[PDB]
Amino acid sequence: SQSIIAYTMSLGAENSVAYSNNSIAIPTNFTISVTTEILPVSMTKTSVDCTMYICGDSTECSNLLLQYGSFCTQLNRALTGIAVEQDKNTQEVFAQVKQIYKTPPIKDFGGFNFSQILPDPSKPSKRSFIEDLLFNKVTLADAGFIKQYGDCLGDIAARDLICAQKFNGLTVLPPLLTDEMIAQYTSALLAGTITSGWTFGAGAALQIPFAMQMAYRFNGIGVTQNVLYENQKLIANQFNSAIGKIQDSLSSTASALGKLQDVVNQNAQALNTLVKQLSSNFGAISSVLNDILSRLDPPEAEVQIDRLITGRLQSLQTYVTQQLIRAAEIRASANLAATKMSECVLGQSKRVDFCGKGYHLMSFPQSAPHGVVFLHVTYVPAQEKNFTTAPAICHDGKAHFPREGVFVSNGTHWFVTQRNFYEPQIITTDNTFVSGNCDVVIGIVNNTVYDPLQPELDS
Amino acid sequence: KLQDVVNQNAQALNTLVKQLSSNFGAISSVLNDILSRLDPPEAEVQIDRLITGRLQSLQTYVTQQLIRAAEIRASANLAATKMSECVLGQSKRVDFCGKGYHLMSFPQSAPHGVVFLHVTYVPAQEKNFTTAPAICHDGKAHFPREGVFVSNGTHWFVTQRNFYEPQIITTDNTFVSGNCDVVIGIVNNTVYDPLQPELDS
Amino acid sequence: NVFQTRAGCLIGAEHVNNSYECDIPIGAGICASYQTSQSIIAYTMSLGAENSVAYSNNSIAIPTNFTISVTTEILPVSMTKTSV
Ligand SMILES: *[C@@H]1O[C@H](CO)[C@@H](O[C@@H]2O[C@H](CO)[C@@H](O)[C@H](O)[C@H]2NC(C)=O)[C@H](O)[C@H]1NC(C)=O
Ligand SMILES: *[C@@H]1O[C@H](CO)[C@@H](O[C@@H]2O[C@H](CO)[C@@H](O)[C@H](O)[C@H]2NC(C)=O)[C@H](O)[C@H]1NC(C)=O
Ligand SMILES: *[C@@H]1O[C@H](CO)[C@@H](O[C@@H]2O[C@H](CO)[C@@H](O)[C@H](O)[C@H]2NC(C)=O)[C@H](O)[C@H]1NC(C)=O
Ligand SMILES: *[C@@H]1O[C@H](CO)[C@@H](O[C@@H]2O[C@H](CO)[C@@H](O)[C@H](O)[C@H]2NC(C)=O)[C@H](O)[C@H]1NC(C)=O
Ligand SMILES: *[C@@H]1O[C@H](CO)[C@@H](O[C@@H]2O[C@H](CO)[C@@H](O)[C@H](O)[C@H]2NC(C)=O)[C@H](O)[C@H]1NC(C)=O
Ligand SMILES: *[C@@H]1O[C@H](CO)[C@@H](O[C@@H]2O[C@H](CO)[C@@H](O)[C@H](O)[C@H]2NC(C)=O)[C@H](O)[C@H]1NC(C)=O
Ligand SMILES: *[C@@H]1O[C@H](CO)[C@@H](O)[C@H](O)[C@H]1NC(C)=O
Ligand SMILES: *[C@@H]1O[C@H](CO)[C@@H](O)[C@H](O)[C@H]1NC(C)=O
Ligand SMILES: *[C@@H]1O[C@H](CO)[C@@H](O)[C@H](O)[C@H]1NC(C)=O
Ligand SMILES: *[C@@H]1O[C@H](CO)[C@@H](O)[C@H](O)[C@H]1NC(C)=O
Ligand SMILES: *[C@@H]1O[C@H](CO)[C@@H](O)[C@H](O)[C@H]1NC(C)=O
Repeated sequence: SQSIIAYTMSLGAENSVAYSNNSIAIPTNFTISVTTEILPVSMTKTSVDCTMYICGDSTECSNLLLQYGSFCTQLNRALTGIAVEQDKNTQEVFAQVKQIYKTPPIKDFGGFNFSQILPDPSKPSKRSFIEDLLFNKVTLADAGFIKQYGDCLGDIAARDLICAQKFNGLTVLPPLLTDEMIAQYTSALLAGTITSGWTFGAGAALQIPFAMQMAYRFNGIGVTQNVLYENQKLIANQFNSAIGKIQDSLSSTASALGKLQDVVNQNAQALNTLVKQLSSNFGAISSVLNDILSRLDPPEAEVQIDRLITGRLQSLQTYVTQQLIRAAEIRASANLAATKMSECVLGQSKRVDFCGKGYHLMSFPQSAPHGVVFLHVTYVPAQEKNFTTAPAICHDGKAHFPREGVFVSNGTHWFVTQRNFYEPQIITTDNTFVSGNCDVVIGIVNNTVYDPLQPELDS
Repeated sequence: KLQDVVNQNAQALNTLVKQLSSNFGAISSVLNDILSRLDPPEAEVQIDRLITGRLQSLQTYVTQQLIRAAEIRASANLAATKMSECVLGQSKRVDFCGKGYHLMSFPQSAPHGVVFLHVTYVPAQEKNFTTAPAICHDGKAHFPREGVFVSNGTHWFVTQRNFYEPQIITTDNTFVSGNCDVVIGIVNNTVYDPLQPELDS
Repeated sequence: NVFQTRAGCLIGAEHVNNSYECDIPIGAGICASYQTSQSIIAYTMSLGAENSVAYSNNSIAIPTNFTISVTTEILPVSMTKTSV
């Protein structure tokens, strides 16, 4: 009884924010959420042989293609320009630092578990458990870029894509940086983020306790660092559970990496299509170059072969154009990944939703096939409560404004607390500064401002 | 990087001139050789092969330029962003102006581009310092308003993170939050009170 | 002088254990250079000098001195305007 249904697309659950001049909502509790953002860095490096692709194993045809001249050279000049920048895209993202950092053998992070994001020497290539998942959820070509001629010759796999591309002159150039090395760049960038904080991107790596690192990344998002060490046991548990949810997200759902799988698919589809382009007749009597040479004289073959050359060359010009446009898209995502490597992983991004939803703390790079996966640690307010608020306070007749934080009331007494976490404090002259009077500020209320020096005068 | 902009633009124009020596399947690449030999009926067959190739050559060049212009525009939008956020302002973005904490940037005109001179704050000489998250004076945890807690092996000092300027730990430097039964790694240290000597008078 | 790399069989380059900065990029983590009796050498690309950060709960490194570094970043703005 299942059928196709047609519905108006929902915009999401509608939420009505209750708004009033005297109301504010401050989170009393929060959650540490690790969000997975996945960006393509590099794309498949392809070197096409345009003498081989157009004229297969043919002297008569190749002599005709040489009349076309620079066409074969200018296509490879653009494909090489891609192959160079794809190694440059990977160079700009994964290596921002000259030094390779490693975590010390003794691990005390303050409860934070990083064994999932840290490399595992047990594997043949040193990689994190997540980078092992990232490599297993993206299907690539055969292991290694060396495919023997006898492997294709001795056994012909029925409809084998990679051999057929190579016998047509389509070669996949290996990236300059192996996945084993990329895992060691992400390891160096992660080991510096863990041990040295954000200081390793602006200079020499300066070790700081990861607790103090968390404390000073709360000062960046506007949360007083005292919130950390009170919740440190919880913040480490909320974080370690969030990393544990990255496993269940990657392992169960294999479509999270589809952005990077699309990079492999489009590169394979474009090469596979380029092989299918050879079955087109181009207006010639046959698409086969050997059928024309075995039938028509060179005068009658040149007419037919030049139709094949023009089409097979335009097919390469189409492919190279598809690659240059796609390489500009991958480079834009690589420049974005290189920006999210610097400003997000290496530093702490003040940019809202640049590292994803929530106030960002630090990001963890993870090597993925033809790309990078940033694990973004974000500060998300969890439990909130409405609180009667006021812009200022009238004590002696002078308006008091918070140096940091807001004025809130629980219905009886007015308290001062920071915006992004609820930590009610007695309103004092150290918390609030004196500006102007009470005849101006709109919504101002009357409240006693405690003076820490007042009890000292009682003695 | 800017020489490549001049080279690729010159190479693409120079290649486009070399594109004219291609026969395109026609008997000759020269347009005057065909007109001086074949009748218009036999020339149109040969010339249309040259036109189709020379036009596809321009369509190839224009495509190379549109793709390259989109790359230069992306670098120009990046340069216009580094002109505003870096030169005109002070970039909080890490390694957006280059390595080091950025102060100001100096634009310099270069051929077909711009050269930003980025003034960055780079920590030079560093020293290990025994640190603690908080301090126990009367039994209430003290946290720095700005900076860190450090020790030279005897006395605990408070100083900012990005430069070493040790200061006596005081109630003006540190704020009172919570107690000492929670914070992990907290130590015991006396927090000086600037008001305390005023009560001695 | 025949050597096997991860990118493929490499003939004419000598295998050198010393990992240096990448000079002529090859692929599959291999780079080449022309050095010393001078011949082409084939070496595994070095990732940079390995630095081990000493890390502990009770340790921090604060710079006592600093340097003002002016770095030169060079970006293309405009390209040659061509009217064909
Ligand atoms: C981080 O979490 C992992 C996974 O829970 C911990 O590794 C486990 O260690 C226990 C023994 O303590 C083993 O019984 C499990 O089989 C291990 N699991 C895996 C997948 O390796 C690791 O010890 C934790 N690290 C810290 C510092 O807490
Ligand atoms: C704030 O929320 C966190 C959960 O995000 C609470 O921590 C959980 O508390 C429940 C009930 O005690 C436990 O069963 C969970 O195991 C805790 N999880 C973690 C990560 O520790 C925390 O107690 C809440 N705090 C307040 C003050 O409400
Ligand atoms: C709102 O907060 C104020 C201040 O914490 C509460 O007033 C205090 O109530 C406790 C008893 O629960 C007394 O011991 C304190 O002495 C009171 N304040 C002072 C300064 O003496 C008030 O009860 C709270 N109201 C609500 C509805 O929670
Ligand atoms: C806060 O206190 C001020 C001062 O007592 C209040 O302003 C007075 O309001 C009354 C009654 O209308 C007048 O007779 C006075 O002339 C006002 N005095 C001043 C100094 O302005 C103000 O109304 C109080 N606000 C609240 C919300 O209690
Ligand atoms: C660490 O710093 C403290 C404080 O500066 C040093 O203690 C002082 O030592 C000087 C002599 O060098 C005395 O005149 C001061 O009176 C001491 N402090 C106070 C508050 O009296 C301590 O010697 C330093 N330790 C090291 C190893 O450098
Ligand atoms: C800092 O001072 C506190 C308080 O004197 C110390 O805590 C005491 O530890 C002793 C010895 O085990 C106990 O008998 C007390 O019950 C503790 N008192 C309190 C108030 O907790 C603490 O050990 C000191 N820390 C350091 C590093 O010296
Ligand atoms: C502000 O809030 C008060 C209640 O506290 C309400 O009576 C008033 O209408 C609101 N608007 C103005 C004008 O302040
Ligand atoms: C705050 O007021 C709004 C008014 O709609 C209400 O929905 C909300 O539940 C209140 N606060 C909480 C935390 O319930
Ligand atoms: C700090 O300790 C590390 C431990 O390896 C040491 O290498 C370093 O030299 C020490 N500090 C300085 C400035 O020497
Ligand atoms: C280089 O490494 C190989 C393999 O371990 C070894 O056989 C050779 O002796 C080494 N040469 C040098 C110069 O150490
Ligand atoms: C913290 O540092 C102390 C030395 O100051 C060390 O004994 C302890 O093992 C470290 N780890 C913990 C659990 O604090």
